[PDB]
Amino acid sequence: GDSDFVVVANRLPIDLWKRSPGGLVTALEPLLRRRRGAWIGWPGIPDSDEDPIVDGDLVLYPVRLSADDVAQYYEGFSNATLWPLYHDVIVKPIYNRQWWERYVEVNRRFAEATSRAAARGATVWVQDYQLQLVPKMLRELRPDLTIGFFLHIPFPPVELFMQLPWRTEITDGLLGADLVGFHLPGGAQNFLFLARRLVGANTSRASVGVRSKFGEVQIGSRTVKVGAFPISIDSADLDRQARQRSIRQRARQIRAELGNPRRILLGVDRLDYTKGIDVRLQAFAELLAEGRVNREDTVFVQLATPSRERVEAYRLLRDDIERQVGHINGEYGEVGHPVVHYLHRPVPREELIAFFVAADVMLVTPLRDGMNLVAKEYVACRSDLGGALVLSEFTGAAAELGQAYLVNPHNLDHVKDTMVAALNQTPEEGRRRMRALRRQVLAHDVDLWARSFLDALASTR
Amino acid sequence: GDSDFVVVANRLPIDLWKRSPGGLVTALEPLLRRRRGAWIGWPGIPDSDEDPIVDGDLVLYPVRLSADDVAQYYEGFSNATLWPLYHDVIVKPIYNRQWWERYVEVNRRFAEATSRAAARGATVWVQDYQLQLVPKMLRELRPDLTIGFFLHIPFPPVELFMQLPWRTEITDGLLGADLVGFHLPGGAQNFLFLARRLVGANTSRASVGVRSKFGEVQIGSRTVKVGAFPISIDSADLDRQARQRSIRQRARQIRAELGNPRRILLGVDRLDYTKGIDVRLQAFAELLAEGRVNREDTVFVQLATPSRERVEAYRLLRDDIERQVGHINGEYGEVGHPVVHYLHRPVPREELIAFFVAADVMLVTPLRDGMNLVAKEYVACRSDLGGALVLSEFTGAAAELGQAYLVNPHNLDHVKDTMVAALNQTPEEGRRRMRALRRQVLAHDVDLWARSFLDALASTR
Amino acid sequence: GDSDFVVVANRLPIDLWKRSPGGLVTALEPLLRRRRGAWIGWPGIPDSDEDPIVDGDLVLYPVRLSADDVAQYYEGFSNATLWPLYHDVIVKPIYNRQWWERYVEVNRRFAEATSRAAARGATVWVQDYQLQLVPKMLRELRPDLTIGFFLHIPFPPVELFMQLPWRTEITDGLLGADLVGFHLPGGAQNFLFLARRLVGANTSRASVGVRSKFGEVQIGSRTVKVGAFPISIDSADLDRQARQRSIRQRARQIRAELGNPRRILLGVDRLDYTKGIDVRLQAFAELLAEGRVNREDTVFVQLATPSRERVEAYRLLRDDIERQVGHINGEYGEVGHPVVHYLHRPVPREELIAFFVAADVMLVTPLRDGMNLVAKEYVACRSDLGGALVLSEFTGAAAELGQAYLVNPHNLDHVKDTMVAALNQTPEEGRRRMRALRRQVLAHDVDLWARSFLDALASTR
Amino acid sequence: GDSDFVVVANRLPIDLWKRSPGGLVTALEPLLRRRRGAWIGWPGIPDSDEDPIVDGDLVLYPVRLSADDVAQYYEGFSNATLWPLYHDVIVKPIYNRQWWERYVEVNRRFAEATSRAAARGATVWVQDYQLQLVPKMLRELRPDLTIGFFLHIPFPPVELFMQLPWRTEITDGLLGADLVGFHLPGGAQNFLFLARRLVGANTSRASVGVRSKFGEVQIGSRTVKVGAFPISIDSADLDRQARQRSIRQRARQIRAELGNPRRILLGVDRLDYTKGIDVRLQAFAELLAEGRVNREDTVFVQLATPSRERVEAYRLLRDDIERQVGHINGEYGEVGHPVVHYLHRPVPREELIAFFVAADVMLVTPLRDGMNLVAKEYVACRSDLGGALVLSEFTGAAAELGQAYLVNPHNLDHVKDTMVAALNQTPEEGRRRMRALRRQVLAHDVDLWARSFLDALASTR
Ligand SMILES: OC[C@H]1O[C@H](O[C@H]2O[C@H](CO)[C@@H](O)[C@H](O)[C@H]2O)[C@H](O)[C@@H](O)[C@@H]1O
Ligand SMILES: OC[C@H]1O[C@H](O[C@H]2O[C@H](CO)[C@@H](O)[C@H](O)[C@H]2O)[C@H](O)[C@@H](O)[C@@H]1O
Ligand SMILES: OC[C@H]1O[C@H](O[C@H]2O[C@H](CO)[C@@H](O)[C@H](O)[C@H]2O)[C@H](O)[C@@H](O)[C@@H]1O
Ligand SMILES: OC[C@H]1O[C@H](O[C@H]2O[C@H](CO)[C@@H](O)[C@H](O)[C@H]2O)[C@H](O)[C@@H](O)[C@@H]1O
Repeated sequence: GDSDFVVVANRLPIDLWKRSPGGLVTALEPLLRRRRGAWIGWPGIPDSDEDPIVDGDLVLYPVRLSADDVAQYYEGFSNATLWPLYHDVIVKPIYNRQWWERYVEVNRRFAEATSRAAARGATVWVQDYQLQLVPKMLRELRPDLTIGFFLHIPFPPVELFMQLPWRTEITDGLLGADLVGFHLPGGAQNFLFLARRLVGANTSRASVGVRSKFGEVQIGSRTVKVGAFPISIDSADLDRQARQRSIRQRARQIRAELGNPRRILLGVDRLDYTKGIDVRLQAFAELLAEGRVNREDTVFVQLATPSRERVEAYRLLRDDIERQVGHINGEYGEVGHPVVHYLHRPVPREELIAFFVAADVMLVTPLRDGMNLVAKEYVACRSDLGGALVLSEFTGAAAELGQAYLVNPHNLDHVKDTMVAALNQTPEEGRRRMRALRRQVLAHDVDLWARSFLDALASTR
Repeated sequence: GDSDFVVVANRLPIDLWKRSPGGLVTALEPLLRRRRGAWIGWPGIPDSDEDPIVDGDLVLYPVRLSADDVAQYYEGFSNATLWPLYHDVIVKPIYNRQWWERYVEVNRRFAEATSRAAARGATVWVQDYQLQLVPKMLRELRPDLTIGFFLHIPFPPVELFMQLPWRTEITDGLLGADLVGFHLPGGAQNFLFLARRLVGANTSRASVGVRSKFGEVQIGSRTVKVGAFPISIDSADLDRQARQRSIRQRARQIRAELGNPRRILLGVDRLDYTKGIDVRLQAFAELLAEGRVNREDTVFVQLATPSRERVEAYRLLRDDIERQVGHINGEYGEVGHPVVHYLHRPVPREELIAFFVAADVMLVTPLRDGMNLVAKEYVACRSDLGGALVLSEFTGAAAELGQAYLVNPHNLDHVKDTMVAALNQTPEEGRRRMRALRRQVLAHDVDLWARSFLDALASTR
Repeated sequence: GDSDFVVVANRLPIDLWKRSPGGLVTALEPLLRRRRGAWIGWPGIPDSDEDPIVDGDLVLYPVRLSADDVAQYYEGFSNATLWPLYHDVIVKPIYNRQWWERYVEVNRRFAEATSRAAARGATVWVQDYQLQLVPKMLRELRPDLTIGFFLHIPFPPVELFMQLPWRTEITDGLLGADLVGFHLPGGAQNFLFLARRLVGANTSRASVGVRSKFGEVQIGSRTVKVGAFPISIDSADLDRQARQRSIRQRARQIRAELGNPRRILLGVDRLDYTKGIDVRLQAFAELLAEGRVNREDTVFVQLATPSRERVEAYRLLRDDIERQVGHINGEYGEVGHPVVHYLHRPVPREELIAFFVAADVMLVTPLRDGMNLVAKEYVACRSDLGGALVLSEFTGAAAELGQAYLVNPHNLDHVKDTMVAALNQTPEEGRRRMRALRRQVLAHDVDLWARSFLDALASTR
Repeated sequence: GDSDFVVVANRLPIDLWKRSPGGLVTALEPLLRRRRGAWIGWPGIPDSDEDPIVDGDLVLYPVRLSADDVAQYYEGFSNATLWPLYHDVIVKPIYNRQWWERYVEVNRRFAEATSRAAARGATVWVQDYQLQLVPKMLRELRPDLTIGFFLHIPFPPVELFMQLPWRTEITDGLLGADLVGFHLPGGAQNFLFLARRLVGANTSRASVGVRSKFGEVQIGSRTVKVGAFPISIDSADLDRQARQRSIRQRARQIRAELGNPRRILLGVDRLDYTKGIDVRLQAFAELLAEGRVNREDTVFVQLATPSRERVEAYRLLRDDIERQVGHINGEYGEVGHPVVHYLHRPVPREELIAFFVAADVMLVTPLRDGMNLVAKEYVACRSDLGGALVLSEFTGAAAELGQAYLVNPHNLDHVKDTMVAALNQTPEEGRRRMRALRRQVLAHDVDLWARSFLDALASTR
């Protein structure tokens, strides 16, 4: 093809069609302004054409997937095998050979579409866990390409990874890249150890740095670079948006509609068993039972975005969370005044920002999360320096946001102590923490992340 | 003893101590004003004395029960064997011989306490399913006594009753009475058939009337009278109470606190699997899904009084209902505005009356209920002629309250159609129904009921 | 059509094709020898033709049903609504309007096929719970016909029947017959009461006799006869078959293959929650635990024929029973010697007869069963007068087989006592019981049953 | 005290009393023959004395534990927190603060008993996961002691270990030792990484060898040695025992009692969710379904020893396995001939050896296991060179027994392929493998293991 920079991701960067706002596709804009750029992905509709679509800024290459393809490659292998395994088997992975076979077939199709788009010697950046076979497949089709891969979810310890019957194929798949990146040094180090243990490759032994001190894996005549690049957001843009009059007005209206509580706790997540929503609710219930939170002036809002309804584990999770909600309100609410407000629906971005602005305590308590950008978004929104972030240690974000109230979500006693502390912090202490968190997040944005990864990738040439 | 009229019931008519208001004990007041009256029952505290307590109006005879006695006789045999069996095995009865043995032992203890209190030739009125052995035991101890028994819960069909391993002992127990009463002719007729089938007694074959046309069972030289006496409330007293300024003010405040909805649906029940609370919630959810109820101006309040927490079936039921609540609000509510308000706690009587006055639609949808006085209380409160009663056919109340919106709770399509009809009735049609229901309930009160039963019992002399 | 006697049943009397042996179709042979006979039913294959098939003896009229028809009318309405409801709601019936609508549509199709076959003034005999609408539909199409209906499963008490949202339609459906028959007087009496309560018809009030003393329901100008006709088997034929050399040789071989136990208990059932298989296993386990049965010389064989695998309740039941089997053997067996042998597969008739001949104790312990012919078959096979029948009271068979060891399956203590008694009976006492049971079963066979029903039906002319 | 060599373990090496045979206590005999030896442990009876008991060979120091102590420290913290966590969270660990507090209290009690027994400068060897706090506690009480600790179960990856709310306390506890040993280099390397990540200690970075190339952790002025020492059995003694006439006679009798099958598969385990018993049964069922194993001449014997009945996860596991057993026999067995024989009971050692000798295929398929000595015992018993070992990769044993048929138990397709391969191996290939496995196991016995650990520990002086 005629593109010298190519992104490969499970989905095209569109909404159903118009270009989706923000995200990676926006972070890359000033590179696409000087490159012949392409994006390979599934357009989100079954059995579409694979005819290229010019976006002026980008050229989009659609990948044809049937509904059955999506069921077995995506909702099957990706979300019911890889997702739970990589997130510390919070639920039991399902090992299914037909899912594997479709995952291979679909990965090859992405590889073919990439080659079609990629000019000679082009730079290719493959995204995330659905496409781990693509780098090797692409190198075999197109040895002229420079190939980067970034994993957005955690890379699990070897003891868990080894469960995968296709462990070697996945590892070889990733080793097809010139650069393999993870959010955290821990993931990079697991990958190095896996390369030694499973594949028998020679690797570097030193600790892996942050955006520096890269590891290496020797594969025959070529070297694979391994690095840690923690993703972030467009901090400045969110900071700006959150100051808008209409957002501030909505935040005040939210508090009014909640009956003007003294304190609002907020959870914002896709409904996933990795997110520790159940832990927040358990902690809140026990605090109310113990009289350590005031049921008359404190309210918890949980906004759950529907996710993966076709996967049974998610339906069961929804059932447990919805039981907790009903239970806590039945026990501690009053007619016309719940202590927990729970919504299971998509939420417009501007409404979410208004909730960040209204919330006195942000509860981000995943059991395991690659990064978690909701924590960083809350921080970027609080230019008033109000609020408080309660953050699980088991997120990538916890490595950068040390000034937050950090918790081990498995330590329920300390989660409860911490929620009380966040709710009752002095104004000055709250400001001190938020000021420090904002300094970090404003300085370490998605632009820094993307430039760091691409600089590392370019250096493999 | 020195009492010529004696009531026998599982509990003494007290709150923990002071005399409990209303109820049977108040209905009997003008008889106790001309009788030497006694009440036999458990005082609600473990291992108490059995020393008589003069209430001036009554003499109370406490029955000593240990916590283990209560666990096996009451929460065991009474509530986990008899209760589910008599209510059409909505949950599976547990047949446990140790529970049976304690039930016999405790029933004998009540019989002994009764004899202690009862003067020669005294009239005795035994209450309800916990004490079905007492009449026979008492007749053996005291053949001089006139003995009535009234069952407050349904009497099941023979096909289900026969499951009970101690079916014959229970039947003989009831046949010790001079008069056996039920709310409905159906129960009386089941009892007659059971007497023929199981005990081989000669009985009458005709239909049993309401407070008339009594059946009979011949037991050797004596005859057992069998009748239907549908219980009611002190209709006039509730009518009066509901007109009080403070009640009306509270009802307005309730509507204000709910955000001034156009329509309020109300459920008021002890949390029991017989009450069909799950059906109301399912119907409401599907109506919202179908857009047939307006989620912006219609709200459902369910007040569940905690019941029998030590019984596993009740804990599981609570879990399912609380899930439904959380689910429906997550799907159709807004932050600061649920469509379902659910409270799991005891509610003061005056607060309940205020809710009756506020509610546009009363949802009384049991799967099976002896009478259900909540339906009649709602009617007695609506002297403004507003409101609407949606009532399950499977209640004793449905035989008298035919002007209500009657439903088969198993027919979910018709339950949904009926809720829409009740919510959207014309003012005139609503008034027509409520006027007719009030005529019935005001005329057929607890006084009429108690006099009818005691007249029938006296006639056995 | 040209048939003056017509049977209507869910399935044609064939195996897939050849005529199925025994059963109703064989009982009717000497009537078909003097009649122009027809049989209407589904041939058991989806979307077949409805072209008549001459069997010389009979003419078969196939009813076309699609796989979807079978799923909603048969496995849906018939087996997941009616079956559990009529058997005392051992599992919760599912009320589904789409199932109902298909049940109506399919019943009409059977009615149309019947009319096609039936000559003018012909006699029609409709079979069982799948076809309860056919009599009314047929009378409307063909008022010239004489119509009988026999229900092979129990008819439930009114309190349970009334749950059915289409209760009135089913009742009207049955009332289309000139004769409605049940195995037992109890079913007939429930039907009479239902006719009065639900339909408001005038009925007889007397007890219903066995093959006599019929009840009646007045429907406008015509009368519906109601009777009890307990089904049986071809007793003489089974008695004869069980004496065959090869059967006796197989029975000895069975005992040899079980390691020559002193005592064999046997269960033979379709795998259904009505059959009380779980109760047998629980009783056997507790007897072994208590050392009241000798684990070294006593063995229990349970032969479960697979049934209704597409219905979830049956899959769950299979799971529980299979757990019990594994558990009991793990606890009381030895390697090479289980105490329970369990087979989940169809069993050839001649193999079943050999098991009847080998078994010292026959365990027939349904929670609820219309008749249960397995009990009568065991009796007919034991012309050696050996063996012992343990029989649930909750079967139609218990009304005729009073000399068996009768048990209330809910009374587990007595089930256990009874199994010990049967296992250890003296030879003389065993013979006394078996001799008496055989006198009853040899005299009251399927021929007597069929003649009695047809005589009653003919008398409605 | 007066002992210069002291073993510390959860239980005293006795049966209830007499000295228990074999095991660690026998491996140490020639050291105790030249040492003043002591053993500290719970005698297995509640609230005993702590008076020392001379065994001539050893002095036993009993630790007093109440039944409540055992419930919270052992069945609670040890078996419901640590056990599932360290075995890759196959079931969800329970984090309970009261269990933790009792675990600390009990560990201190063991430490106090050790100090009481230990002479000045004595060598102390603490055993296993129940006693991980003891080394630090002991060093604080008795800085004069040389302290070794060996973990017999796996040491989990840091991502899982970090869940533990008392992660730091456990790690500090282990760091109190002069030598920390694990079966495998992987465990040692996890420990080193944990020491760096959690405790911030300086450690060695190199790979850890087998009984060599030790790691180190610097703790202030002292160094902690870290090593891998894979445990084994008394190979020669078992080899000798398995040749006994009575054992060989019993093995032949076992095959006779199974109906002389051509092939016997054997599983021998404590009933634990770590052991992968469910996987064996699933594989066997699918092979039978596929006709790849002959149901007429192949039989699977599973001997499950009862374990931890007071822990709910184990009761649920028992239920699932027992269901599988019942199911497979119901589907593929014949009356008098199951395809699966399952026993849930303790088995005498001599009976187990006879089963090893009889078994054609040994199925050792844990999901995760520290070592698994059953695999090595089978090998030591087969001096006839018959048999075949199917072994999970996820055992310590798989690192030494590479000549076995190794399987990933999560790869069910390959487990099935492998069982077929083992069942149908040529005699020569079977012998080749068994000969090689025996060379390893005969050379690497419990004596080599114990000497290696004690040499390493002595070198810390
Ligand atoms: O499953 C697709 C998900 O991808 C994103 O989340 C992952 O990537 C983020 C950015 O690197 C991380 O913050 C996060 O921890 C990862 O799980 C996306 O944000 C999610 O909405 C998607 O569900
Ligand atoms: O279990 C005790 C219950 O007794 C009452 O309810 C029964 O008696 C009422 C009056 O006859 C009926 O209306 C009702 O249908 C019966 O269940 C009491 O009202 C309940 O609160 C108690 O739970
Ligand atoms: O569901 C069809 C079943 O019909 C028969 O069983 C019923 O009819 C028998 C004869 O009247 C009774 O003995 C029995 O109690 C009824 O359930 C048939 O025998 C069964 O195999 C069928 O499952
Ligand atoms: O829970 C106590 C268990 O300890 C032993 O098992 C562990 O130690 C063995 C020897 O090091 C290993 O083979 C094994 O993998 C470990 O789990 C003992 O053998 C078990 O019976 C005990 O359950």
